[PDB]
Amino acid sequence: SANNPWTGFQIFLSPYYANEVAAAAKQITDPTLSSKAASVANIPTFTWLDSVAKIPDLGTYLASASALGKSTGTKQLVQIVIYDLPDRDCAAKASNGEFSIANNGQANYENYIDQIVAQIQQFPDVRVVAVIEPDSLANLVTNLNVQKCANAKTTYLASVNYALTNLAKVGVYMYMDAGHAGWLGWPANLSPAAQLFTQVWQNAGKSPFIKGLATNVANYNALQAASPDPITQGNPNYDEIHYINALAPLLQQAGWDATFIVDQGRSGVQNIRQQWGDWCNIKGAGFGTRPTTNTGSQFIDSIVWVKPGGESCGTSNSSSPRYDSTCSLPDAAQPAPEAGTWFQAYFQTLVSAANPPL
Ligand SMILES: *[C@@H]1O[C@H](CO)[C@@H](O[C@@H]2O[C@H](CO)[C@@H](O[C@H]3O[C@H](CO)[C@@H](O)[C@H](O)[C@@H]3O)[C@H](O)[C@H]2NC(C)=O)[C@H](O)[C@H]1NC(C)=O
Ligand SMILES: OC[C@H]1O[C@@H](O[C@H]2[C@H](O)[C@@H](O)[C@H](O)O[C@@H]2CO)[C@H](O)[C@@H](O)[C@@H]1O
Ligand SMILES: OC[C@H]1O[C@@H](O)[C@H](O)[C@@H](O)[C@@H]1O
Repeated sequence: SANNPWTGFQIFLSPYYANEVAAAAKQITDPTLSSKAASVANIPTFTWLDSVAKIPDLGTYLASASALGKSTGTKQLVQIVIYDLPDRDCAAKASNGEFSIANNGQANYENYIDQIVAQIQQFPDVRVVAVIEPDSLANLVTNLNVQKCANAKTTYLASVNYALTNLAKVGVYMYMDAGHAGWLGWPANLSPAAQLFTQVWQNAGKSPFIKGLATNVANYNALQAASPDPITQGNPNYDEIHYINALAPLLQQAGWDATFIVDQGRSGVQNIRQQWGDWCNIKGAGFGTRPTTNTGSQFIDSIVWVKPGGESCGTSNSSSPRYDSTCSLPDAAQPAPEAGTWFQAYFQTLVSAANPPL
């Protein structure tokens, strides 16, 4: 649309991902590969506010971005993920979320939002783009027969509404997570998804700051594939562009001129999954298309790197309390460390298999 959040702004690079990458690159032995790995710290990515413990980090990024903009004559933009719902990841075998519905989880989540808003409010010369709650609303389209999801539904909707309503008050541009082509892009899922997202947008007052939806977050789908990945058989929407081209008109019909962002951070290598639903640490993944507003789609504001490649999606250790068995499938790189922690061998392959090359 007319207002693409990224136009006219310089993205603030994550110093934390930058710190992870710098430490990772010096351990890569081939000198040509190590220098390519180091350059990954210059590629814009999203900061995951996966716990209240991450909020102080957010505050430093806003203030730093503000100072960098003044030092360079630029307007700065900070990219974040809101990812702390109570009973988070309701359909997963295991979740790392710190809040539970049964222990005032919604109230604790709303205080988490309040703390984030209180940071953002202090730095009005820094633009913020937020992805809202990966692995939440999508579960409420297709996974209502999972008891935890049925039991989480009202809390997910209330908590996401609180996030949208209150982040809008400080001018945050927001994209609700909307799964990916293999999740909500099945033709039969497009209408229930649109109905849910539209109800969410309406409950939050149709704020213009609610730009639309984020897709492929932490996944591996192509934006545009010349040949469908065999995992996609039965779904004519075999890539993200097909999914977005199908869903967007349903949102527009409701009066929401929605736009989209698409994660491509681990999409450089296609045809690496046995089944489409295999999501954990998929072996052989490569860094994908670099972030850009040159998307070639009327509906897509930016290609982005939301999931930071190299941070594990979960342990393959079946004895860990956080073990998700998806992370031990044959197509999951193993052994793998606990979710969020650095997975050095995975990062090195992401670098080696990057497409376009680094
Ligand atoms: C795979 O899963 C296990 C994690 O649940 C882990 O085994 C456990 O590792 C911890 C850390 O060594 C041990 O807990 C220790 O905690 C205190 C430290 O303050 C020590 O004083 C205790 O002696 C205790 O050892 C657990 O005992 C241990 N549990 C078992 C059954 O072995 C494995 O290490 C994990 N393996 C990998 C590769 O990740
Ligand atoms: O896309 C990353 C995201 O996947 C989640 O699992 C989805 C999966 O993407 C989808 O293909 C399948 O159809 O449904 C599952 C949920 O049942 C996963 O739970 C997340 O941890 C992950 O971030
Ligand atoms: O989105 C960020 C923008 O929000 C506006 O309210 C501020 O006045 C601008 O300085 C800032 O660049």
